[PDB]
Amino acid sequence: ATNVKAMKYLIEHYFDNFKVDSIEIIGSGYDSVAYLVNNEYIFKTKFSTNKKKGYAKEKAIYNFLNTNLETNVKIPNIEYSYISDELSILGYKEIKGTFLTPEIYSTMSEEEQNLLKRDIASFLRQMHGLDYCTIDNKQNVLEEYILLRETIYNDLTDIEKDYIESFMERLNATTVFEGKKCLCHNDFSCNHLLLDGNNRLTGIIDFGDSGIIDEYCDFIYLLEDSEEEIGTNFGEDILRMYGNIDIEKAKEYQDIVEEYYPIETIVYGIKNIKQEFIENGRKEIYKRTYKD
Ligand SMILES: CN[C@@H]1[C@@H](O)[C@@H](O[C@@H]2[C@@H](O)[C@H](O[C@H]3O[C@H]([C@@H](C)NC)CC[C@H]3N)[C@@H](N)C[C@H]2N)OC[C@]1(C)O
Ligand SMILES: Nc1nc2c(ncn2[C@@H]2O[C@H](COP(=O)(O)OP(=O)(O)O)[C@@H](O)[C@H]2O)c(=O)[nH]1
Ligand SMILES: [Cl-]
Ligand SMILES: [Mg+2]
Repeated sequence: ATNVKAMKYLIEHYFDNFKVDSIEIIGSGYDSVAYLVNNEYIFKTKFSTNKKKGYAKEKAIYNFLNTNLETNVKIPNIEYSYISDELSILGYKEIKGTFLTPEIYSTMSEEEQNLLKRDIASFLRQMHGLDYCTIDNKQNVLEEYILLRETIYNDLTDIEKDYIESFMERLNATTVFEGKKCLCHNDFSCNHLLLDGNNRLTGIIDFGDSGIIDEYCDFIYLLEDSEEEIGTNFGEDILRMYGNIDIEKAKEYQDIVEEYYPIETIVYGIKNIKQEFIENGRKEIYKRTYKD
């Protein structure tokens, strides 16, 4: 009840004639909280964070996409924004629908599933085809590795160090970063995909990590085999509908990103001074090392 009151205050303070009649927490990330306001608006908010210029880019991307996409699929359209080092708020009309989940997918008929895959391939084809906020993942990883070496690397165990070095060797030998670059959503998982009443794709949210990056990026979660995502076959079928893309390299890219995840988690802990993340990522290295 306290969070909500503070945020109600801040919204009314920064957005003058805006009156909050109702407000509830509708979701969060580790660094942010989203509120549903007057059963009509989403307000995404974040306080003093690592990515100081963060909601600025996300806003620029919504504006660029709302200008240049021709699609029936809805994405946030920013009506309110306040951006500062200490606090950032984006407001838009709530995109209505039901988030895609494995459970829901499994109730869909084969035809419904096909239409959804087609809708997704279609959206991605259009977004990736836009004449275009660069992101270089290889370079980012190298910089993160340098940060590790400068901070906690020497205190890690041999098993941990070997996991990291083995990954860096793979990163150095892969060719998966040498392909097409385009504007990608870059966090394209089923918890960001909204379905209408006929199980068709009706909206997509959270372009907060979006940028000009490897084309393979937008298939990483579609290809993921986990309890949260639909499955590898879902991503394969979409890749086939999308067309003109090397499927084996897309899978290599996903597999490399998945291998990086524990390390990414450690790095997040270091940068944000959150020991819990350092510990979790290290423990995940052991779990993966002993999986057979
Ligand atoms: C763009 N940043 C993404 C971040 O948003 C976050 O992405 C999540 C990603 O973390 C999540 O998958 C991770 O976590 C899954 C599980 C532990 N989630 C609770 C298992 C697979 C593992 N890759 C996906 N199912 C959904 C996806 N939106 O994690 C990876 C990342 C590179 O940091
Ligand atoms: N239905 C719906 N839920 C939304 C919308 N925007 C945000 N959410 C919810 O609140 C979260 C918003 O956080 P998000 O945009 O993904 O920013 P993040 O912190 O970068 O992950 C989502 O996971 C959804 O649960 C929207 O327009 N429609
Ligand atoms: Cl630790
Ligand atoms: Mg999100």
